[PDB]
Amino acid sequence: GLLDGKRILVSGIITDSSIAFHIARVAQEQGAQLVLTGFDRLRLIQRITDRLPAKAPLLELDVQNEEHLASLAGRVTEAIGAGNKLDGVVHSIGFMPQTGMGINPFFDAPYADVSKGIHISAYSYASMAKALLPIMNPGGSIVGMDFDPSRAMPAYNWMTVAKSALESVNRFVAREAGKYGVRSNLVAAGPIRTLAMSAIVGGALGEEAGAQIQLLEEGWDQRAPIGWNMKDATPVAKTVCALLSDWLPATTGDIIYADGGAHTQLL
Amino acid sequence: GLLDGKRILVSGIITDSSIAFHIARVAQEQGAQLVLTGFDRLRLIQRITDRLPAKAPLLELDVQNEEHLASLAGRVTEAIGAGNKLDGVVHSIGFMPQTGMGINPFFDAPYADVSKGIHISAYSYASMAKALLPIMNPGGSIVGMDFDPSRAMPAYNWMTVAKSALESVNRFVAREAGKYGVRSNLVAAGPIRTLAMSAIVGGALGEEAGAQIQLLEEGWDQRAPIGWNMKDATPVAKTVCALLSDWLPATTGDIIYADGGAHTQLL
Amino acid sequence: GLLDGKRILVSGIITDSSIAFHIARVAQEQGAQLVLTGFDRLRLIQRITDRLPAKAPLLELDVQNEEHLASLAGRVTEAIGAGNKLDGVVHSIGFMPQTGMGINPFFDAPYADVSKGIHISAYSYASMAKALLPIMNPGGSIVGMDFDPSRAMPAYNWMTVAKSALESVNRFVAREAGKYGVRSNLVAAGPIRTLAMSAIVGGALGEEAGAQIQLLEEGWDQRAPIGWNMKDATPVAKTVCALLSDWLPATTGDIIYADGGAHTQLL
Amino acid sequence: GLLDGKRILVSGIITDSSIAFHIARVAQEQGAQLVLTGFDRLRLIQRITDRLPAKAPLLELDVQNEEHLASLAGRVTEAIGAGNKLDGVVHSIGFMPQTGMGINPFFDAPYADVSKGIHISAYSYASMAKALLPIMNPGGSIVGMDFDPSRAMPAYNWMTVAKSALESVNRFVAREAGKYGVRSNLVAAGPIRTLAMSAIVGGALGEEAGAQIQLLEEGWDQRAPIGWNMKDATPVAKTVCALLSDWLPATTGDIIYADGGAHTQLL
Ligand SMILES: NC(=O)C1=CN([C@@H]2O[C@H](COP(=O)(O)OP(=O)(O)OC[C@H]3O[C@@H](n4cnc5c(N)ncnc54)[C@H](O)[C@@H]3O)[C@@H](O)[C@H]2O)C=CC1
Ligand SMILES: NC(=O)C1=CN([C@@H]2O[C@H](COP(=O)(O)OP(=O)(O)OC[C@H]3O[C@@H](n4cnc5c(N)ncnc54)[C@H](O)[C@@H]3O)[C@@H](O)[C@H]2O)C=CC1
Ligand SMILES: NC(=O)C1=CN([C@@H]2O[C@H](COP(=O)(O)OP(=O)(O)OC[C@H]3O[C@@H](n4cnc5c(N)ncnc54)[C@H](O)[C@@H]3O)[C@@H](O)[C@H]2O)C=CC1
Ligand SMILES: NC(=O)C1=CN([C@@H]2O[C@H](COP(=O)(O)OP(=O)(O)OC[C@H]3O[C@@H](n4cnc5c(N)ncnc54)[C@H](O)[C@@H]3O)[C@@H](O)[C@H]2O)C=CC1
Repeated sequence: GLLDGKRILVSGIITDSSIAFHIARVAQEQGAQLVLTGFDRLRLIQRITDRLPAKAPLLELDVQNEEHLASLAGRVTEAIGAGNKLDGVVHSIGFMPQTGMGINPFFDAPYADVSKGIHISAYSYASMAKALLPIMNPGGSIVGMDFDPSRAMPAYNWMTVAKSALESVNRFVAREAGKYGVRSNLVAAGPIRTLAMSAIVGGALGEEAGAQIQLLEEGWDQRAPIGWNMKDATPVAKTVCALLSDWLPATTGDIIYADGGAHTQLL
Repeated sequence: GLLDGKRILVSGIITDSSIAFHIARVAQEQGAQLVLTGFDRLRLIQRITDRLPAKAPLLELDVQNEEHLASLAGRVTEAIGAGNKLDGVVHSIGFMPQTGMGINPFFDAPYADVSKGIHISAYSYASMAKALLPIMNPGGSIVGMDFDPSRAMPAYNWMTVAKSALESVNRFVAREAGKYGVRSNLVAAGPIRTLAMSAIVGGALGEEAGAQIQLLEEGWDQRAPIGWNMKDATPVAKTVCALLSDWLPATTGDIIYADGGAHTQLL
Repeated sequence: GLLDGKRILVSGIITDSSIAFHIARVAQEQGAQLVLTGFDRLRLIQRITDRLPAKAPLLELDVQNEEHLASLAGRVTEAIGAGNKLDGVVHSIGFMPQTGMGINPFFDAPYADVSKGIHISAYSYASMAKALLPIMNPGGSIVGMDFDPSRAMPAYNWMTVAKSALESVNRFVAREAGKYGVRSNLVAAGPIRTLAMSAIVGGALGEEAGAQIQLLEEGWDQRAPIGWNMKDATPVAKTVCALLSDWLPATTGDIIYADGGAHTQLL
Repeated sequence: GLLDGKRILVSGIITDSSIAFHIARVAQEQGAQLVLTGFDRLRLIQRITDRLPAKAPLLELDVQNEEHLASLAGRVTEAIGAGNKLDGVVHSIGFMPQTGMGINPFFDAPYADVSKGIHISAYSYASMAKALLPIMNPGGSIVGMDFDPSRAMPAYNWMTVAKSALESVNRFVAREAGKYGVRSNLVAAGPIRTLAMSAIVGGALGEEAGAQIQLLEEGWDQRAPIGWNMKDATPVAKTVCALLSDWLPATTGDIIYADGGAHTQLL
């Protein structure tokens, strides 16, 4: 298995359509031993993760909670056993208040909302690395989830800004992680029909936002030389596993695009 | 003159070595009528700006102050006269708390500090555009100051992250500004020996941070095919004026590099 | 005038819808004294350039002709007067054989064709700089015309490759030009309905190629936050003049996007 | 094994310090069945490849030889057996005449030399894909070797231009390869001390070129958050294997940086 014997923390499972659910599933299929972290609805997440091919301890982690972070590494050490360290960390956490997205005018997002979004979506990549690098093995890998923010787009608004911040954070995290013999990288995924995405497409953030995202999705598959299946998170999970593996050992502070190649094509 | 008859708001003068001081001076040399905005030390800024080739009304603008922003356009209209609108807006505002920079470990910057930095340095580009676009003429130009954050670097830490955010914000601001027939662009300047920069070089944020920035500056001039004079903000002021002019009329959501060409060269 | 007193060589006029025709016209409107170079059909080009606001000596330059290049600087010196040097050079030259474009399969372009295309479209940027830098003044500016090749696109095929090469060449030209106190930059223009473009849209390189380019043009204006008018080369001519001016004095080895901001927007 | 059962053509072995030698070795260690191609010195290459963990048919391929390419797929089919197709293709071919590199002035490289360099180094990526895609399986992977040309650098001169062309070609190859369910990607490696590199460092292309490359190598390891060992091609071979695998299944027309993360860091 690709991740045989590796111990890997996977954050960001909330439903069985979470990208992190698929990351966790593929990692397990590939021999990894997981510790999961979950935000807020731990009973729900436990029930969801019961469906993973293997049992995995689930730890509460609200990335905005200083104490959760301060206790994180001890709790993980408790879960994987004293003397054992993590080989991988998957950050699959993102949030932006509604005012920072969709048809709420870009200018109308109050900074408190944007800040909370950037906190959860960007800064927490650094928070997590800070918490976990002390308990990571040399040759370890931190992976976060990105959505290519190099160009502006409708609807994603301040979440795109948050991702721009995240990409910058990742480069700094790589500098820190390198001290530990650890890589830090993002996977920039194509659009995936998670519950939230489906809700946006269905107009939850305004009809025009829904229409634009639908157009975005369609254009993505069109541009993607190998196509893009927004209903299938597996290619993205595999890519995350690729980075968690020993097979990209010279790649760090970097972004791997698991988007069907859409970003390399204009039309 | 390049900016003859144009009315332009210039934020960010704090000392006579502020990049915005030079932007204001060059703009005036080029025929622009200025409104200045200043943060906090208005008496100081007035005295500094007395040295500009022309008188310019100075308005208080704390970009974190909602009321300042809410009143901004009325105050500007008051200053330039009812029925007159702005042709240009220069955002030359940046701040990051000390914990977000220098030898304070990257991981040790508390999010409240980072957030304040991103507020002033990134989000305020959107705040300013929100406040001023209603009083900007078609063919207008918003320009913000950038420091190329595409690669991580020592010492600049969360300010680089803030600039990554700013670049993303600028692309969204362009979408909004385009509705007004207004361009929005950043000038990514090479390093300029402002007071703060000199202080960092002198070790104000730690000796190693100072040493790294010094190396950064030296490498910049070396890489720059036309050299880079960190003691001369004029080439950057001119570039900002170029964007404020009618001479880059098809450029928006974009970044103009006024850095000696350093970013185009590896070594 | 923006280019008052500057002496500027403008290559690439072939018809009155040549981007270089508009560059030459705007430069003249802005006070520049021009020397034109023309390829092959000098009688035609003379007649076309008779329409420029001012007379300009026209010199033959086949960029693939070593002797033309070897004699170029002497001929220019002859035209502008001994003791006078150029302040600006505009490279607005591009060609790719039909096999390298349109619906001719990408794989089917014979290398001899591609090579000729890269010769005229990329290498000649270096050839021209080699020929002219000895007769350029400090503070001079070389500008070439680019079409953003960072992402692949239908129909443009090997011309996109040629532009990728050109952008790389420009960065090297900047290193050389910097020795002379000369900047070297590209303007990446949006699509302009030159005769050739109109012919491609009309199906000259295959119906599907025509259909794709039409879609490309439509998407460009849609994405452009300030719109894009493919029938108007003036915004691009102005941008070239901006780079020929003293107003981007710290920009070199670089690309200025005169494309309505289209490249900064995904959708 | 990562590449278990996959049939993969590996071009570009010339010595046991060829990056392709290490790609071939790692691929074999990972279960791949190889067909090798070799240029010119087939007796030498056979003797070199005798050292690979497994036997592999060696086929002559001069990428500038139309007949070699025209016969290539039949010869490969002969070697792997009728009814069997390739799963992977590794392009590890590069050449630039001396005049296009080192201290030979950039402007002094005759186009015939540059063209030959671009032919072998860029166009041949398309030639190889053209030859081999008809005999590649869905889910296949074409990988070429890149050296990040996004910024100009000393000494590499027209080879950097060739790599810029190659990166553009790769994006087009992805469009074609996608029709076959095949990915096309580049690995941008850090500098590797191949024989040629060592010769350049030793001054084979001029002392200043040697000095600059040495500085380049040193800076690379310094910038690389996880360091860079130019004497070790394994991390790059592994990265190529990662792309040949099923583990980056949504990545195409893309560049994977196996450079220690050096390109993500300024200083
Ligand atoms: N769905 C899509 O189209 C794409 C999503 N992404 C990114 O993938 C990552 C995963 O999101 P998805 O799986 O799409 O959605 P999701 O909603 O399944 O996952 C987001 C996760 O973030 C967690 N989260 C929110 N606030 C948190 C906090 N304070 N502390 C800890 N965790 C918190 C949520 O509990 C949830 O598990 C995010 O970074 C997202 O931006 C990237 C590209 C595309
Ligand atoms: N000095 C350098 O090397 C470079 C600086 N820059 C950027 O140029 C811009 C101008 O900075 P400099 O002239 O270098 O330094 P500066 O310190 O002269 O200017 C920064 C300005 O930001 C203003 N500011 C801070 N907080 C504010 C708030 N809450 N509201 C309104 N204004 C506030 C300050 O009053 C000051 O006028 C900044 O965006 C900076 O990041 C960009 C590239 C290089
Ligand atoms: N039309 C468009 O949509 C865009 C064009 N460009 C570029 O702008 C530049 C100008 O082209 P356009 O004005 O569009 O077309 P054009 O056909 O008016 O100009 C191309 C010029 O290249 C010259 N040329 C061709 N072979 C030559 C040789 N061996 N020696 C000297 N000159 C030679 C032609 O004589 C012609 O004057 C080209 O680099 C083109 O790629 C860039 C972006 C968009
Ligand atoms: N050594 C380095 O620092 C780096 C090299 N690369 C690239 O890696 C690839 C492999 O080169 P290296 O292993 O470094 O050197 P190498 O000299 O071992 O390999 C180059 C190969 O190109 C082949 N070649 C040359 N002309 C050919 C033709 N007409 N037909 C077929 N093959 C031909 C040579 O026979 C040789 O096998 C090249 O694309 C090179 O640019 C990329 C990054 C760094």
